[PDB]
Amino acid sequence: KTVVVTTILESPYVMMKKNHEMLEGNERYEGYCVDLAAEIAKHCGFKYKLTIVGDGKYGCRDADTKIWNGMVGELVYGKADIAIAPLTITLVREEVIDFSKPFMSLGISIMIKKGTPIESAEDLSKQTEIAYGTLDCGSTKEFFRRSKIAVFDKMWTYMRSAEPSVFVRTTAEGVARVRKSKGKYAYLLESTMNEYIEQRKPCDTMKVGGNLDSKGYGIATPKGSSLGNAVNLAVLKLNEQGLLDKLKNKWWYDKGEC
Amino acid sequence: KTVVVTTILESPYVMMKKNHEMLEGNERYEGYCVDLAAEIAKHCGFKYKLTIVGDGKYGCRDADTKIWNGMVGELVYGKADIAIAPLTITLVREEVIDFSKPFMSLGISIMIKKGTPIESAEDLSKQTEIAYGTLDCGSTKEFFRRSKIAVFDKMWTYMRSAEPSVFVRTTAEGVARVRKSKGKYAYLLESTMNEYIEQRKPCDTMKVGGNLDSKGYGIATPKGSSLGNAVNLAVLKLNEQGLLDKLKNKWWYDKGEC
Ligand SMILES: C=C(C)[C@H]1CN[C@H](C(=O)O)[C@H]1CC(=O)O
Ligand SMILES: C=C(C)[C@H]1CN[C@H](C(=O)O)[C@H]1CC(=O)O
Ligand SMILES: [Zn+2]
Ligand SMILES: [Zn+2]
Ligand SMILES: [Zn+2]
Ligand SMILES: [Zn+2]
Repeated sequence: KTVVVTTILESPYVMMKKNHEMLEGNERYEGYCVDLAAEIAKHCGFKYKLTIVGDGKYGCRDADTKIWNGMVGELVYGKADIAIAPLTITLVREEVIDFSKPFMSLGISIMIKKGTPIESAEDLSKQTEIAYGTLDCGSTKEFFRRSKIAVFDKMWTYMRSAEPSVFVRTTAEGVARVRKSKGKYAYLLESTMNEYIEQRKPCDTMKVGGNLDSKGYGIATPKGSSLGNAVNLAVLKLNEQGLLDKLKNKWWYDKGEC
Repeated sequence: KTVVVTTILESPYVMMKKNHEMLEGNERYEGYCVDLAAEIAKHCGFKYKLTIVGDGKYGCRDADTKIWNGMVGELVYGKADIAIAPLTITLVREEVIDFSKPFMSLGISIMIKKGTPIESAEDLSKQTEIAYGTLDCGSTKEFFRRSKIAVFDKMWTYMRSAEPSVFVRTTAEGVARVRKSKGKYAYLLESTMNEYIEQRKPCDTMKVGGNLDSKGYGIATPKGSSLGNAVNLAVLKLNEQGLLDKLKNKWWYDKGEC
């Protein structure tokens, strides 16, 4: 049985190869998660097909219908066998899908245009001149909506009611708004993407302050799927043999532009 | 049924309170893991007894008999229900017991006596006037034995053969040895422990370099135990509410002596 893998286009995790239109199947793609997928499959002994998630989303649960969208949904509704992506391990997801132990550590972080007078979340919350927001339908937004810590709740209260919207649809959309906003927009996003963008031309953004929380990405499978045990052991083996650090270097730093 | 918890005396995870001899049961102890346990029991709704592991070990498998010792053994052989301790999630353990998602991140790091001329593992591996070692029967020693990375493999050869032994039975033993070696012993240990000790009188040690690897501590239960699911969901909730972060501030930095 060819394992159906859901994933999403997000640099440097999964990206289209330059000559993708001349290539077929799995060969169309490259990146951290493409390399990780090849290694998981070889170590667990399965054949697989990478498929980009149809709605371009990670997965949130619609309040009204309570239907799950994105990669989480593809797993919940039986459309995919496994998701290999920068999918954040969270409580509400773990209630509907299974995760491996994390293959990468991260935290929510602040991205500014260089020179923006902000050094922390506390700084953002006590001022109004510089706008700030997060991605829609992700763990970052849910972290702010749920948090009971004063600084973060105060930030949430601001963001939910800010007009125009401070929320963006895609990482690229948030980074353009930082760049294009002359220092008047700050972007809350995971440290891993922040670090990657900081190493890319035009070299005008930077991560400031410490991370706001601490969590991980995991490989997800449908609840009670039998693939989960093998996949979990593989991730731990690969971490032990240093493959995950090798890959992070390859995709983030070995070719940093800054 | 009262849940039996195996743990181990290791600062600042589990320590006897100054007035323990006046106190009874779970009240004799305090620390990060003591607070963590009360939180897990509360959210999973259970009553528990904290018991210090008889042999004072975390857990490794005897090569001849294949028998597991320490906290891992207590779980495997049916003597405890759960382990709450700085127990490293590793491949070999995950084969015989279950772990929650990590409640704390860490890496292998180098502890030196302030002033020692060492900046990295490379630096250790390329000289021999400074001795260095690790704890017996833990995940750090196994890391160096199993490591196919040139530098880490190189150190392993030196360490296994060295005489006298560069290995230690306890964290305290390693730390003392550093402190009295007048700079000619460096100790390889987990970053969490390193950081804690750095903030304690007589403030003569420091962590140097970045971490050699990235891993996590997890709460362990016997394979296929029912407690596993709730405990896991409980670790994610606590992390999400910032409690794990509050606890680490409480126990590492809030009362630092340096
Ligand atoms: C890039 C997308 C929106 C994903 C990536 N990890 C989080 C997800 O697993 O929800 C999202 C990041 C964001 O929430 O800051
Ligand atoms: C302090 C003890 C021996 C433990 C704690 N974590 C690892 C354990 O879970 O194996 C060990 C540290 C390391 O081996 O340096
Ligand atoms: Zn294209
Ligand atoms: Zn391999
Ligand atoms: Zn006593
Ligand atoms: Zn609580």
